[PDB]
Amino acid sequence: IVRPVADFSPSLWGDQFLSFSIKNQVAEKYAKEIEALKEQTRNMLLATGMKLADTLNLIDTIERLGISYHFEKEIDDILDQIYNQNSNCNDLCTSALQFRLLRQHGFNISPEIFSKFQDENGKFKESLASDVLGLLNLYEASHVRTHADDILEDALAFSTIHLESAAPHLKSPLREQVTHALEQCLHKGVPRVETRFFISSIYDKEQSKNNVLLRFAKLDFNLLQMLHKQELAQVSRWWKDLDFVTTLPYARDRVVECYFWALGVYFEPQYSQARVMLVKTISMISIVDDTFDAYGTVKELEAYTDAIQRWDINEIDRLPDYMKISYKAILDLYKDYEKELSSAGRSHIVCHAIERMKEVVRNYNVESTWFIEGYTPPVSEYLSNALATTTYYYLATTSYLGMKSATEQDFEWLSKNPKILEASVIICRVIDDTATYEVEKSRGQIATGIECCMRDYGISTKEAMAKFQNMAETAWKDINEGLLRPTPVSTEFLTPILNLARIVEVTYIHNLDGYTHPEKVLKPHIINLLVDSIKI
Ligand SMILES: O=S(=O)(O)C[C@@H](O)CN1CCOCC1
Ligand SMILES: [Mg+2]
Ligand SMILES: [Mg+2]
Repeated sequence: IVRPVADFSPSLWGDQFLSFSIKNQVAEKYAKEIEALKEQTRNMLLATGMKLADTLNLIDTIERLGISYHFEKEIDDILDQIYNQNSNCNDLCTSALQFRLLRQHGFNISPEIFSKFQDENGKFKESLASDVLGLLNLYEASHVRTHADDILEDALAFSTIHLESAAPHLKSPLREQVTHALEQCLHKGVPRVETRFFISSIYDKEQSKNNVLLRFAKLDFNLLQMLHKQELAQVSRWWKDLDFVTTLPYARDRVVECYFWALGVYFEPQYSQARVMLVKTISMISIVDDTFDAYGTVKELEAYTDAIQRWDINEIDRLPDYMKISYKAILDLYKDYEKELSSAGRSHIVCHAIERMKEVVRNYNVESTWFIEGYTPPVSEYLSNALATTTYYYLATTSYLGMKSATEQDFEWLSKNPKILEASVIICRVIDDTATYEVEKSRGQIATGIECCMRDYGISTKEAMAKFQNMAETAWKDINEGLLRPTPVSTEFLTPILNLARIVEVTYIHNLDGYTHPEKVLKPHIINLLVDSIKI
């Protein structure tokens, strides 16, 4: 058997993450000061007699600074009061911010708040084009709409054209904030990534910045970063002790990038165990993906797929040696998970992720069959297989394993493929298909998403790309609607699904596969989040 020649770029990180020794004196010093700053900030939030605009701006700043996870109760209380008081009497910047913050927190505020800013036709009043702060907040708000918000249909185009026009003449850091927002809106960004940018490039440079908030944000970011580096060290050692870099050299070596993905799903300290479990799964399924895509023969992949369905160490002998390596590692990893969850009495929940993994692998094998047979399915059939091969049903399920509050009912809800999950999966599918269409076409993949779309509807590549873009827009509206109260499960179990969608947007920004080629996009994020501390 002649295997195809390897082509993936090596890990660009070497061993620079393998050993991190926390400075406990510095960590304890940061924690002690943060306790004081946290209380000062709580008192700011609880201050009586604040105007609506000031209250919304304070909450917005605390959220962008990445320290709002300390104040979930306080912020919820305040937004709930604002939601139920229904003050519709403010300028564009306050109205748009009010709308965004409430919707992001699940409060279903009416989009009629924008009617006063529009003419008879429902188009935004062009007289608003000289209000830059209003336009910026309208821009950010436009990204949180649902299918019930067609009154905002014009908001993105309107805010964008006039922000672009205004930008070159704006003072700093407002200019940089506007320019950044046009590249990456807040709602669809990865939270730590946007937080790092906001602290260092914007708030640190604001003449009017609150010094207590800025110091709090910097110390908290850097303290959490120490935990993340410990986790990544622990994960780097685990990966090193598996040595797939040598024994499975056909596979993408990307455990740092996998860690960045897990960090995007949740960054908070209470999700430490969850992050570490999640990154191990992402790493391991990536090995399997490359095994199906770029090494295994038809016959091997069949045996591998069946072995995964039976999930039994007895089955290793049916596999070639190189497949024995990944197969044992997979079984062992899930045994690791079981032991890791044993003292909490949550071992039994591991079966949910295992069943999702089997699903991914069945559909990997279908994809391989289609490729060999030269089959181009209709779009409906394509999606019935290719949605699971995003791994996103699987990763969302995995994200719950380490979450201490996840119950059987939460897994049961997820198992039914709820709308918000389906939407996140679709976003991953269509954005990846758009970014990778050309290269996969070159590699002979006749069953690529765009190709299936072209043949099915009888339309150009351009038109198919556009249809896929529409599917993504529909899915984002479904995600936003999925966050609205009453939620079917606690919001805590929705945010990982939202964040998986965000990771798609961030990783394939500018229509490129950032996981396979991390140099352009992921490398700067990894450096900013996991290498460089924020200077104080
Ligand atoms: O080819 S897709 O299925 O469109 C995208 C997936 O390959 C992404 N991997 C990267 C690492 O996490 C698991 C999935
Ligand atoms: Mg693949
Ligand atoms: Mg692909």
